Amino acid sequence: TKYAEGTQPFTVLIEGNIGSGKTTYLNHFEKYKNDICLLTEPVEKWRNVNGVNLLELMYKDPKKWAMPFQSYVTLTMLQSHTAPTNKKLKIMERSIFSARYCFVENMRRNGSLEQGMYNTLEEWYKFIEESIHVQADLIIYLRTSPEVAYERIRQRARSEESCVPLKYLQELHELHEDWLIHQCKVLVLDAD
Amino acid sequence: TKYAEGTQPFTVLIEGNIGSGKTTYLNHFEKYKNDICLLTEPVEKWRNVNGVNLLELMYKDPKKWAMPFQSYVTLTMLQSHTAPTNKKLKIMERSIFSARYCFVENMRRNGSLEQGMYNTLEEWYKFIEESIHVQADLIIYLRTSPEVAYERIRQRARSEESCVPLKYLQELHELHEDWLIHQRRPQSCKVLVLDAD
Repeated sequence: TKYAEGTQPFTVLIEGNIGSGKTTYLNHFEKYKNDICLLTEPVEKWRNVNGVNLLELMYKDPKKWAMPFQSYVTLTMLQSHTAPTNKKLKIMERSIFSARYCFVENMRRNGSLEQGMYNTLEEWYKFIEESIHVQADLIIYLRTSPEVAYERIRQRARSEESCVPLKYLQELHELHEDWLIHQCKVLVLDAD
Repeated sequence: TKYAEGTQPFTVLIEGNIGSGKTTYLNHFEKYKNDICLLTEPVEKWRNVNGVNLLELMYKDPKKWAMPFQSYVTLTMLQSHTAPTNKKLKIMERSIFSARYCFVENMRRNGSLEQGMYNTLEEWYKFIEESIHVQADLIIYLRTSPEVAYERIRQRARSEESCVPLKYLQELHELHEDWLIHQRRPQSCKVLVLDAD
């Protein structure tokens, strides 16, 4: 009855903080393209929504753009979670779950999302749950300490997500921990 | 393959401008409750989103709340469009289509929705189209002139849409007309026009 239900192979979700080495980790699977459906985070979609860079606007003016940005993230995630494939294995960077439990909940906490906007997103999440199939068979948590994550971010000659405070990575770290450690199967890796 | 696909009976959508007499029209069908699934516009949901009145915030500060508001409307409409029922006939006040083609498009035009937010809603609409079955068998257009509607609005008790200016009702009228008469928009399903004078 749910959309995409029974159309998806064994699926693995790569979860981790900003700067936990997810892009790096996923580069290793690229030789296996032909047997593995391999979906990196759709940052490029977020940067170019018919010309508008949602990601930037979100980092620039969070109180105006958090709602639209997260709405869109959620869409692009669903678009991945549901994309048809012939391959026997599917691997995604992040998921609708990280969006809901980490990033959105964090924007609510530090006050960038007003309660009214948050609730709108949350009613959607509830409705998505009932109407779309999001296949999820195993999560690989690339665990790290906020401090180690900060390093990388700044090492990387880089761009958007680039300009985040440590307190923010701390807050995100804790949310990932609440979701992944303190309570499908979770495989924790030390990415230090 | 789409959600709710083949779970829905013959569906009628009541479209019309603000103040076109939809609420009045739909009161006539209330004696038939037992045979007819009857879904009025979920304004009460929009007024109480865990305490927050999106509808008000939207009319007070459109540039901040248009995006969240419409996103929510779209959700509630889908909730109606897909709600299970045993009845042989389903009747909705407005639809996801009026939301997309009239109200959202109008908020883009008068600049309350930024291009960026508009685009987000639009990408959703496209994805909704592909994944969630929206049953629609006949639309009943309660057609009126902006002036008659503006007047009907003025006679009623106050809150919310009351201070919608006539120019706004004009803009909305034309968008409904484009959609349901001039048929400038991608819709299938017969249209039955009624003179709501």
